[PDB]
Amino acid sequence: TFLSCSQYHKMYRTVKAITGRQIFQPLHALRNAEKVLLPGYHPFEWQPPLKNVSSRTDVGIIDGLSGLASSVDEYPVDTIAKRFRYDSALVSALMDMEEDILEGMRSQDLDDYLNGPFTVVVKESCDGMGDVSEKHGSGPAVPEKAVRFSFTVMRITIEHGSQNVKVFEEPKPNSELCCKPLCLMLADESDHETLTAILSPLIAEREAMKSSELTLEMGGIPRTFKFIFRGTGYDEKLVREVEGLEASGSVYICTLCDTTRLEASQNLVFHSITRSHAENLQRYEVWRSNPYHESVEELRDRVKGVSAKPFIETVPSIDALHCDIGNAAEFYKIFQLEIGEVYKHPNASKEERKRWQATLDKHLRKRMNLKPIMRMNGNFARKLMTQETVDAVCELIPSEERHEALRELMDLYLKMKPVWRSSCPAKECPESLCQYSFNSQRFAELLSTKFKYRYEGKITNYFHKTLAHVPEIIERDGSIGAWASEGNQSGNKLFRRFRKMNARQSKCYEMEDVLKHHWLYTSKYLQKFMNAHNA
Amino acid sequence: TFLSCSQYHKMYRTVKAITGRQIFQPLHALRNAEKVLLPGYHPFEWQPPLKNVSSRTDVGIIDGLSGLASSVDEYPVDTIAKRFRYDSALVSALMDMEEDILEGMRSQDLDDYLNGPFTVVVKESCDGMGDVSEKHGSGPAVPEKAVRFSFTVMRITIEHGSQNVKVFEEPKPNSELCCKPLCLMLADESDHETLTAILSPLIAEREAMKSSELTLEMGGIPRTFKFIFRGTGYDEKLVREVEGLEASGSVYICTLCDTTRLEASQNLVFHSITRSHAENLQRYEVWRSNPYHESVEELRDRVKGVSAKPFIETVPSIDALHCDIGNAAEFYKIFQLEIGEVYKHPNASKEERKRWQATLDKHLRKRMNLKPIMRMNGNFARKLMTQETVDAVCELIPSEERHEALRELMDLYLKMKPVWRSSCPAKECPESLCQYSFNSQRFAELLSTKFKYRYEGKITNYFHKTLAHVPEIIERDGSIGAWASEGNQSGNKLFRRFRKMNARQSKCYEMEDVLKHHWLYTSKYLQKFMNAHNA
DNA sequence: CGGGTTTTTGTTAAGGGCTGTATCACTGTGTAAGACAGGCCAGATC
DNA sequence: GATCTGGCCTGTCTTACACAGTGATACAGCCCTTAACAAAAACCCG
DNA sequence: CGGGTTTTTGTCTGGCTTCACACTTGATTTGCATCACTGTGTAAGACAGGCCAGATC
DNA sequence: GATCTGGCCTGTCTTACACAGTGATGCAAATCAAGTGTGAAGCCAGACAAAAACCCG
Ligand SMILES: [Ca+2]
Ligand SMILES: [Ca+2]
Ligand SMILES: [Ca+2]
Ligand SMILES: [Ca+2]
Ligand SMILES: [Zn+2]
Ligand SMILES: [Zn+2]
Repeated sequence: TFLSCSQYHKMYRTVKAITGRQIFQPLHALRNAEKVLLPGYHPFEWQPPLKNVSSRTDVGIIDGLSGLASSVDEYPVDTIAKRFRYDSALVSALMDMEEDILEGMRSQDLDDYLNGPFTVVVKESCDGMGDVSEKHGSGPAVPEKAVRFSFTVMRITIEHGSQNVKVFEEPKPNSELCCKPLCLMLADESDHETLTAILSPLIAEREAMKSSELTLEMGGIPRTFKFIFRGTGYDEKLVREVEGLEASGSVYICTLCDTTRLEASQNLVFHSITRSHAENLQRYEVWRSNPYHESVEELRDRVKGVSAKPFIETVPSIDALHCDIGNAAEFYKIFQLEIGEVYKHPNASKEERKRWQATLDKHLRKRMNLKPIMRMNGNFARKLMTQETVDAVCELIPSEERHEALRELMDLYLKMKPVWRSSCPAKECPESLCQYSFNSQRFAELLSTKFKYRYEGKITNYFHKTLAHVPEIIERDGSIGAWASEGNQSGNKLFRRFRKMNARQSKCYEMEDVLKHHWLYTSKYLQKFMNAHNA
Repeated sequence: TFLSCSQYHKMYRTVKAITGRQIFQPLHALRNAEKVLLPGYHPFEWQPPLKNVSSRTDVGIIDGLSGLASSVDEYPVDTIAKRFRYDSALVSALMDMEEDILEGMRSQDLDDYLNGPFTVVVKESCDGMGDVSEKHGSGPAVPEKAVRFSFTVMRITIEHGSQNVKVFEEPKPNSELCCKPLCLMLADESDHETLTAILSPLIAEREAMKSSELTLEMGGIPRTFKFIFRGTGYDEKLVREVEGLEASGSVYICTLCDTTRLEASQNLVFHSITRSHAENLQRYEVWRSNPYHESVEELRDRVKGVSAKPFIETVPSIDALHCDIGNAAEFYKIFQLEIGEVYKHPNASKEERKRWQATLDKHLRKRMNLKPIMRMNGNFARKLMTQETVDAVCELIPSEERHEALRELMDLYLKMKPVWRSSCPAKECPESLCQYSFNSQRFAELLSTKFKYRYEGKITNYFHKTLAHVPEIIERDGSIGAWASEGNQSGNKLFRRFRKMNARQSKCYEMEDVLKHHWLYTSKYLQKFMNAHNA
């Protein structure tokens, strides 16, 4: 309930004074009871020991700069960052769901006196949250950004007998309160130097603890764990910045295959995900050495766009949220243009377009109760992509050809959305799952012909993604929308709320408190209570 | 505790689910007990019936605009305003403190079943609190102001037998929890037209209920109330504007007497109070009519600087908060002046001055660690009026005579301050009061002799108020601290809080809700619970 | 009113774990009108 | 054209406009053992 | 391993309490669901035409 | 002088960067208002007699 400290004291003391009894507990008896949910309280043993990692088990908050020498003689740094160690945070994530994993193995008809080598499957995400300042006193504010690195326990399993049996899955994967924060900093997502400085220790630990066994007593017997990390919450901009690729508006578009933007337009859907991470490392090495002595052009053509040392590891996937939003904006543009009726007469001035936009806005508002926006909301997208909107727009297009065109377009888009939309299309919507190939293919066919006036050259990349990489990702990784960033993006409001109402205003502790509160919020043994009214 | 209407529901359902038996009441049963405290719930009748005031007893939150016709053909008015009536607010303010007045009646050895002609003393106040907006869209350069008109009950007195008795007195008058709001609006405090248009009905009701009696049952049997209204919580700018004088830069300074600065600076302290409200009004009349057929330059002098129609009967008296802050900044500037020792070499330019300021601020931050601030706050003002800091600056400054000429002046100021800083100095410091004559005339003589290089012409206003009036205003009214605006001012913060934790986002309920919550907060039948742990 | 019951009352003392307020370090900014006073001056008038 | 101004331009000086709220830390009471000596309003038959 | 020796059991009839279980039909609290409303144009970066200033022939 | 070209300059298009939370109204479903006559249950009153952890063998 985002209460402060003094407020809680007021409520407690007055309840006690009135009703005689003592329902709520005092403060010190609350600190001494939260010290059991932050990291670095439990005992744990790595084996074999972790290279380059300390062995102590008393590591709570630690400084994000990781001991970066900051004097007037070196590269100036002026950021703030706080973080948990990876291993301690991970063991706390485990000891905050001991009860759930026990209930799981019980329901699955197993023995609780079992300490088989469970395998965890984690999801990692990192999205900037710029413009989180506010005016202090009475005046303006300064545009300072921020970045938060966080993960999510997603699927715990165990190989009993001969096959693996699933013991725990997340109910709502990309929810607002099951992405647990791990590090946060007041930096920018493009200040590559500072970003790498802060995220180098975390990636070092994440690589180190990938060939070991963690041991800790899990309610009685001691139990062992392996790990499998799958970084997916990265949006297109990040995944295109860190992993090594060039900027966003390149000629090489898809971060999974390697085809020129033009070449995507000729052949739409027959490609194959062909971009690992070690491949990016060796390609950057080729770019650096240049063993064949080619000019910059032929070189960049050979290495397929990569021109920087891949700094992090990231699996190739589709950020469902931004993908849907981009498709929606794409359809908005095609509606504007179709009001333009430019397929007959092209290349108008940059006033007819403004007129088309304004009349489209007024019309759709007065017919569907939709106020005009530019920064498109996901809600705005869901409200726009409705067959009713197509029917309301079709009056402003003269001919039946455009009628049937827009009709078929929206119909196929809504027959393809559920596949990459649901959280497990393997069972929840298998019909579109088995139709998706033919569906997307005919969609592409009528997109090339009926609209060649627009998609004859440049085709925006998200279309290529939605068209030629969704079936393979499905077959590879089960769900799609499960591994999305929306599980994190919603945390921005929590960040701002905490920073406003729970902090100490020192720019140094001022992140310890925010991170601690976020961790506490996102626990599970602490929500099993707030969900009590479900008897 | 500034909870919401849904967070409270969270707390309620979780407590009820955990401990079985409910400990917090539901929401509907909270609102049904909310109604019994908002104004407009009880019967009450006037004797004689108030002319121009309705007779109903079920008026809640009335639109402040007072049915102001706002059609494009008329004056464009766009502010928002909400209010109570005045009687329906006084009634509730009395009937919540029913128990606290009956207890006083008991303690003062009086037959409980008494229904004498009670008399209430009500202090009225008003002060603009601009810069309330927020750049929710992250776009700066958009200000907005607000105004709150509020009152306070301060003494309830009955005339038993031969004399009167203090059935009730206020513990801490100028605090933020015993000043009740009455109306509020979104308009610049100097937008004279809108201000009058909104505040006229209140003065109508106030002048109506000044020659009547309110009959109302008070704990069983009925009792009769009559009122007295003293308007005192007005800063300098308001009392200068609404009472109809020339602005603060005038040659005429004192809102209580009629003397020009170039005359009070010579006749130091022998004045009185001779500027009432009816005198002010008839003087505006003789201005407007101009019966003597005399030019403007001497007419202005004849009417002692009145040039507008005053529309609020307000009693004149020195404020406390702003007076102390003014004196503080005043002798801070005299410190900065004494750095340059300009008495020896005069007429320096405006760069030596900035250097003097920088030196003073740095020396003070090194010695007494007084932070640097542009807009002085009462905390700073108290921090700077110390013998320690004047001794530090005295050790910075070169010469010696300045040591006497500043330290003795400062200790005179400190010997003077409490008789007005206090809250009931009629008996708390009944010695400094009787010495105030000497204690102030010595200040006067020394400012006239060892500092006449500044105070030969222009003397600031507050240094005239403190000098000439307070030893008479004490005998006139009583306290000088209790009749101050510290209370309402402190309330300002609360506004913003409620505004973005309790509001329905309609710009027409965003003031209903704020007013209602502020009312509930500032009750007394509620704080009687939050003070349980004490008793 | 009172000596001795009638059921109690400090109290005051030797040290120790639990509670409940009082601090502690630490941050938010240079304005916006209005009145009066000289100084400069650029056309007014003899 | 000299000598005047009132018109304008600066050019200061006055009053307003935020420091109170956050988590952590630090002390002061405040119950807990016996224990005896004194102390104590309340009241009966004296 | 065992018999006999403890902390603690099955039931003996019976007399004095609380508690519920019915079925009675409306007068109420309590729990969710829903309602109207209220935030602004990018900001870096890749690529392509087209002038045109200035090199060449 | 004629002609190609590299550099500058716009101009276009790609990914990005904020809307859930506020009080209130309104149905809809459990809950109680006093009703009464019966279980029915329990409290065990020491006593008499057997069930499972422990000294003497
Ligand atoms: Ca992003
Ligand atoms: Ca984002
Ligand atoms: Ca003011
Ligand atoms: Ca104020
Ligand atoms: Zn691709
Ligand atoms: Zn005066």
